Parts: sequence; C-alpha cells; structure tokens
Amino acid sequence: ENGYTYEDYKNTAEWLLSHTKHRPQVAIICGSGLGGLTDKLTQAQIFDYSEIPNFPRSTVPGHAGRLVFGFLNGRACVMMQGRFHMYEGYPLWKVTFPVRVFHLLGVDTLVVTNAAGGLNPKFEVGDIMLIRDHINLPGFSGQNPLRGPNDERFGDRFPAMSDAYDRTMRQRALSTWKQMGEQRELQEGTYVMVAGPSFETVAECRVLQKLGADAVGMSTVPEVIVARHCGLRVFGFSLITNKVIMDYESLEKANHEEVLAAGKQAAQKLEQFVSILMASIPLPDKAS
Amino acid sequence: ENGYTYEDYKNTAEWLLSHTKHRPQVAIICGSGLGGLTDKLTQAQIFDYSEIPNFPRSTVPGHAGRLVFGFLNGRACVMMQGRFHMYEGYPLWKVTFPVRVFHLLGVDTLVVTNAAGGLNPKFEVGDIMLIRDHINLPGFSGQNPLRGPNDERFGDRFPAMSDAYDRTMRQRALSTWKQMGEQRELQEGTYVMVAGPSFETVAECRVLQKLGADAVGMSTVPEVIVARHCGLRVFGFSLITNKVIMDYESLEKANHEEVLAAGKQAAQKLEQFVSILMASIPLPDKAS
Amino acid sequence: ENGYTYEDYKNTAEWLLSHTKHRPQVAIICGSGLGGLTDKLTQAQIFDYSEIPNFPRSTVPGHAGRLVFGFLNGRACVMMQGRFHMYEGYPLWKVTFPVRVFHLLGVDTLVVTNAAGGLNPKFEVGDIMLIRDHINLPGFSGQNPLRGPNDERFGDRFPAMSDAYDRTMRQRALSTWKQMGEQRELQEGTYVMVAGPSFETVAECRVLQKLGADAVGMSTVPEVIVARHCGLRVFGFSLITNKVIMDYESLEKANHEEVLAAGKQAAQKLEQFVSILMASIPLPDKAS
Ligand SMILES: Nc1nc(O)c2[nH]nnc2n1
Ligand SMILES: Nc1nc(O)c2[nH]nnc2n1
Ligand SMILES: Nc1nc(O)c2[nH]nnc2n1
Repeated sequence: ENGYTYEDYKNTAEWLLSHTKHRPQVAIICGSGLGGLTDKLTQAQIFDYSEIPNFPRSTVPGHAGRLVFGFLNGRACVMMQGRFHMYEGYPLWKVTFPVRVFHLLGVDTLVVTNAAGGLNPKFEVGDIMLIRDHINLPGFSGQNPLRGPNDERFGDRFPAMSDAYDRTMRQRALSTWKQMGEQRELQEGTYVMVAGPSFETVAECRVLQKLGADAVGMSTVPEVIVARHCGLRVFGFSLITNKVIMDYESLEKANHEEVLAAGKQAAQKLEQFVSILMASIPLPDKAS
Repeated sequence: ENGYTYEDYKNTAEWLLSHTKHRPQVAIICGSGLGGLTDKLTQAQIFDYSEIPNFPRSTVPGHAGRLVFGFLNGRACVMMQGRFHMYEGYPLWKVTFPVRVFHLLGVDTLVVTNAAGGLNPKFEVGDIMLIRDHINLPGFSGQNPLRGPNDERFGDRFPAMSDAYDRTMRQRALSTWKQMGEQRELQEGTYVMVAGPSFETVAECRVLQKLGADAVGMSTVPEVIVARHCGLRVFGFSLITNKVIMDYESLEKANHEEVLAAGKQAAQKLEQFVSILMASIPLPDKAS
Repeated sequence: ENGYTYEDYKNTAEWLLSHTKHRPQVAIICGSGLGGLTDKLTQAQIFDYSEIPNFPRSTVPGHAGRLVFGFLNGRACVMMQGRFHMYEGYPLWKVTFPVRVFHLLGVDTLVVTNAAGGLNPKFEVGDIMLIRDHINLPGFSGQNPLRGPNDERFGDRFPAMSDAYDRTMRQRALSTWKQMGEQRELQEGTYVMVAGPSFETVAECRVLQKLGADAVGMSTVPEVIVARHCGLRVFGFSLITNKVIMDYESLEKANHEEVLAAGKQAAQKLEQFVSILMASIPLPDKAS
C-alpha cells in the first residue's frame, strides 16, 4: 500500500495513456530469461520505467527493465520487461505498483511468468509449470503488498486468494498445450515464493517439499495478490530452470549459471505458448 | 518495542487512571464481531483511542475502535473494542501497545478474542475454539512485538511462551462450558497467526494444517506475547467464522462476507461465555 | 545491504588494520556463554565495538560486546565477543556487518557458534551440535542480510547456500572429536533460525521438528549467509543449552535460566574443541 496514493497510480495511468496510442487489455510480466516475449509484440512502444512518473526504476538492470506495449496474438498487451523483486530492496508496494497502474490502464488480465527451482521430483529442468496455486511465505510474516490502509477504490480489505489462478484460463492452458501436440505436458503445481536473494539450502528445499511447494521463486506472488485485489484475471507459468533437494551427495547443488533451463530453447517455448495463449483470453468485447 | 518509551506507557496509564474512576483488573480485547461484549459492561466509560495520549488511533474504523471500561460479571474490566492488526500498517509495537498500558493500569489478566478460519476438520463454523497454543508465523521471521531493546521494567529479554494460555483458566473454561450444559463442547486448538490481510489459498491452508494449526487469524498472538512478557494471566477464545482447505473443487472457498459464523448468534454466545468467565478469573484479593 | 556502503566496510577494515599489528585469517563469532574462547587468545588486542568506526555498538551488553584479536592454536584470529541479533533491533545488515569487514581484513574462514534449543530427541542438553545445514526462516519472509542492491565487489546476487558449512571442515570436525576420544559424539544437525526474542511455544517447537530442524536459535544464519557470499569457509557449532516439544505435560518448558547446558562445563568444552580445530583450518600458506 504505503508510499503511493491513488492520484499516484492515477497520474501514472494517465501519463501512460496520454503518451501511448495503446490501451492495454492484457499485462504480461516476463520472468528472468522470458523478456524475449517483448520481441513478439507489434506496433510496440517501449517506455523506460525510468521515464514513467512514479514507476520504480531498476536497481541494477534498467536495460532489461523496460515497459513495452504493442500487440500479441490479437490482444492489446503491455509487457513489463524486467520485473521488480523484494530482494532488490523494493518494498512490496513498489514491486506490485505496476499491476495497480495496469488496472487503471484498463488491463483486465495479468499473465505473470517466472523462473523457479524444481522442487517436485517429476519436474525436469526445462519444464514449464502452470501455476495452479501459491504459498506466500513472505505474506505469512507480514510481507503482503496489501498491508497498510485498504483502498476500497482498488478492492477489498480481505481479498481471497483461493481463486487466484482462474480455473478457466488454466483449462484453456492445459488444452492449448495439447492442441499444439507437445512433448512433456504442461506441468502444474504450486509456486512457493521465498524472498531472499541467496538460494535455498538442502534443508530449506526439503521444507519447501513438505510444505507442498512444487517450484521456488522470489517473485510473482506479490503481483498475483494485488492483481486479484483489483479483480484481474490472473494466470501464469513458471519456467523450471533447475532443481535440488539432496544432502546425500549434493553433486551439483546449483549455482545460478545453471539456471537457464536450456535458455533460448525453453524460454522461447514458454514465450510462444504465452503468445498462443492470447487467443484464449476473453476479449473485453464479451465475445458472442 | 520501538517508538514508545516507558514514560509513554506511563503518561498514558496515568492519563487514563486520572481520567477514569475505574482501575481495571481484566483487559478484554474483542475480536471482529465480538465488540458486542462492551454492551455487557456496567458503569462503563468509553474513551476514544483517538482521545488517549499515545494510543494508536484506528486506520479506518475508529467508530468500532473505542476503549470502554466498566464492569463485567464482578470484574473491573477494560475492553478494547476494535483491535489493531499488523495488516493495517501498525508496527507490532503499536498493535500490542494497549496491553503494555493495561499492565500499568493494574490489569493482571488479559482475555483476547478473535475470528479465525477453521483449519481443523472437526470444527464447524460457529464453533468457539479455546486457544490452547499458538504458532507465531510473523514472529519466526522477525515480526515479534518484543524486538528491540528489552525493557526489564516490563519483563525479560527472552520470555517463554510455552505457558502462554494459563492452564488454570483453560480448565475453568472447559468446566464452565460444561456447567452451562452446552451443545458443541468448547473446542480447543492452536491458533496460527498469519499476517497478511488477503485470505489464505488452498495451498496455504494445507501448510497451516500440516504445521499443526487449528484456526488461522491475523491478530491476538502479538497481544498474547507482550501480555505474557508483563506477567499477565492470558487466555482467549477464537470464534470460528468459516473454514477451508480443498483444491479438489473449492465450491465455496470463502470471500469474507461468509465470515460471521451466524454473526449475532455465535458472537453473542462467545460473549456471554467470556462474561460468565469473569467469575473464574482470580480476584487480586487473593480470595480465601 | 543498506545503510553501509563499500567505503564504510573499507574505512573500518583499514581503521582496524591500521590499529592492530594483527591481520586475522580466522574470524570467530562466539555464541552466548561461549565468549570465554577469548581467554584462549594470545597477543590479544581488544577493541570495543563502540571504538571501531562504523561498527554497530551493543544495545545493552557492550561489556560482553568486544572484538578481540590475537592467536588461537596457530591461527591468527579475531573473535567477536557478543554477537548482534535481529531481536535487539539491529537490521540484519548490521548483524552481519562484522563478517563483511572480516573479509576485507583478510579473514578467509568464519567459525560461528551459538546456543540453541534441542529439537531433535536424540540430543541431550550439553551436547554440541555440528551445524551441517540451516533453515533460514526470517529469510523466507524477506529478512536476508543480502536484500538490497548486490555488491558484486563482495559477491553474487544469488549466492547458493546448499554448500554453506564446508564439507571438509565438518569432516575434520567429526574426526577431531574422535581424535580427542570423547564421550557423546559431536552431534550433527540442522539449525533453524527463528527471529523473535521470546521462546518457542510447544506448538512452535513441533513445527520446527516437522520442518526438519534439530536446534533452534536467533542468530548465526545471517553471518553464515554473507560470509558465504564473500566466499568465506564457514563451519560452526551449536551448544545445546536446553530442549522442549511437549504439550502433554510441559513439566519444565524452560525459562532461560535453564539455558547454560552445564554452563562453564559444556561452554568450556565447545571452546577447547574450536581451539583444537584451528589446526584443521587450511592455512593461507596453501600448505605443501
Ligand atoms: N528460489 C529459487 N530457487 C531455485 O532453485 C531457482 N532456480 N531459478 N530461480 C530460483 N529461485
Ligand atoms: N486468516 C484468516 N483466515 C480465515 O479463513 C478467516 N476467517 N475469519 N478470519 C480469518 N482469518
Ligand atoms: N530459539 C531458541 N530456543 C531455545 O529453546 C533456546 N535455548 N537456548 N537458545 C535458544 N534459542
């Protein structure tokens, strides 16, 4: 909540609207390595976070920290290239700030992507996990983008999250993967947000396994929470860039340079998939 | 700890004492929907949080955010109507601030109430759960009202919480329910504080089940911790206003308007019960 | 991260270096009750945290809050007597600050010690637990000393922790215990950091058991994370000063005055052990 106020989201929404011919319907937050999706846009208009009025600017990236509009598979999009994370210092009400403006920009659906670790044994690095649920660890402790006075203008005080990932789109997703007649079926599991920038220890990965998590990451959850709070259809995927959970001879135990999950390769796939998916996102035209 | 200092709790305690004929023995924090208990008071004196010197004022409520004194079943009380929550922005050392003044006001027992979600399957919405234990999730991460320099004037650095809910009063509680010859027996389980304002997801509810929790809420724990820190007899109940933990067809999955647990109905019951309970709280007169 | 900057760690490192003839190789953070190890030092030079430029000063202790150099078993040491904890108010980037200067002082190995609770049933108060892994609970929520912009000068953005406690030294540790031909074998388990100053409840201890933890404490984890981030060999022990996990008649349920684990007795033992251990820490001379 804090730091920003409604006119803050209202001045930014307007600044963008009055600076772009585009009026986005779908907002797409690309995860690490998935920024490529921006290339798929047409009639694109690239704004620098830096440029936009109250938009948090990047801590290091910047370049791989831009907001591009345009179109994807027949949907007026707006892809945030280079999402913000709590571990960069951004308070969660800066992390999720974009989502609040996308809503005022008219966005009604938010597709978020990310790069997690593979907790579930069945996963194979490279797999794309459809997020069916999430475990908001920072939220349990207090780190929830909604903390602070509730702005009924955006939504409720106690919004529910048991319905976060829109059954419909998840269906249309599982179907679509099948339409394409793909190899490894679109995975589906719970994503566990873990704040910290360092990577989990074996002992930690195991508690994440026990907790129910399928993939671990340091983002998404914040954007999903406030998006839902605004009443935004939300669905997303998680590129499984690696995996671990074994003391009994770590062997590899990751590093990060390991995270790439056949970089170009898989990143390209999750991207095309999301793009194909634009056609399964209800058009504000009601369609009938 | 932070923000306030001893004279802060000392000026407020005195301001109240020198503004009320009353000298409370029991302090009662009413949960959402349980504010009605204030009606049961006699010779009551309603102060507005706003009015009291260093007392955190409400973020939105205010009205359903008052401090009323008076008497309940032969006990000099002081009921905080409209408790503060971490999710409203209040730092935990503002949430629990009242408890620290109640102690300086002479309060020796603190009965807290709340409205949780029903994790334990045996629970039936409407049930009243006697809190036998708690799992302080925000505490594990750092969100503990005691964090900061310890004020030995109030208590220890490392107070123990394994004894928080006073065996005695829990006994007298289970007995009392039986005296009244009630229907569903006074439930008894562990309350898990979860900070965030949004509601838990199915995936989250399950980790709360696995963790051992019986009911989920966003308060109480902070007040119980510092109350105990002062050396205050503490016991409390949790009105089960709902329940969930099922992906396999959510069906209802809550909302909040669902939370009421037969509002007037059950809220009234937990209230009378607490009031009857005043008679089972040791009188400072030692009684003998 | 925050608050300090590189010249901050650079001015302090230099201030110390230009104020001590010593150039530490090993940095030893002593836990509560283990400050005695300082006595084992020779040619020792005691600086007051207070004295050192940007060094966080103690909240209460101070005296039992000093930085002593000198030598231990043929290793140029620097023992921080009286470590900082998150529960004293110190932001984690003050807690771990010393580690960042020890690195600039040339320290290459960090041996941390602490006093936990005994979660694992096999443990007997007095036991010394070799830390083989850790569960960073405050980290999951956001409380990670690395949060904020990454300083590539010190290390990576996403350092891994699956390798934190250096296999080698753990081996040399288990062996050494055996060399000495001791009684109860050097225990080995996962340490779970829990922030809060109050002690865990029975309900909490059980989730710590389920999570996988073997011993609970309120420190170490922060120092281990940034030490590893700098690329510092890290290993440590945990003096088991007590234990609990039982509603079914608490009986003792601790207090803190119980924590001592045969104070002088066991504290002395873990100390001599660490000192003997100086001989198993690779000398920067490469040794060959
Ligand atoms: N937390 C987390 N853990 C892993 O193992 C990851 N791999 N890629 N992103 C990751 N994030
Ligand atoms: N956390 C939480 N969860 C539920 O399901 C609740 N119902 N009423 N208060 C509640 N608080
Ligand atoms: N958290 C924690 N718990 C116990 O039981 C302890 N005993 N000594 N330090 C301790 N720290």
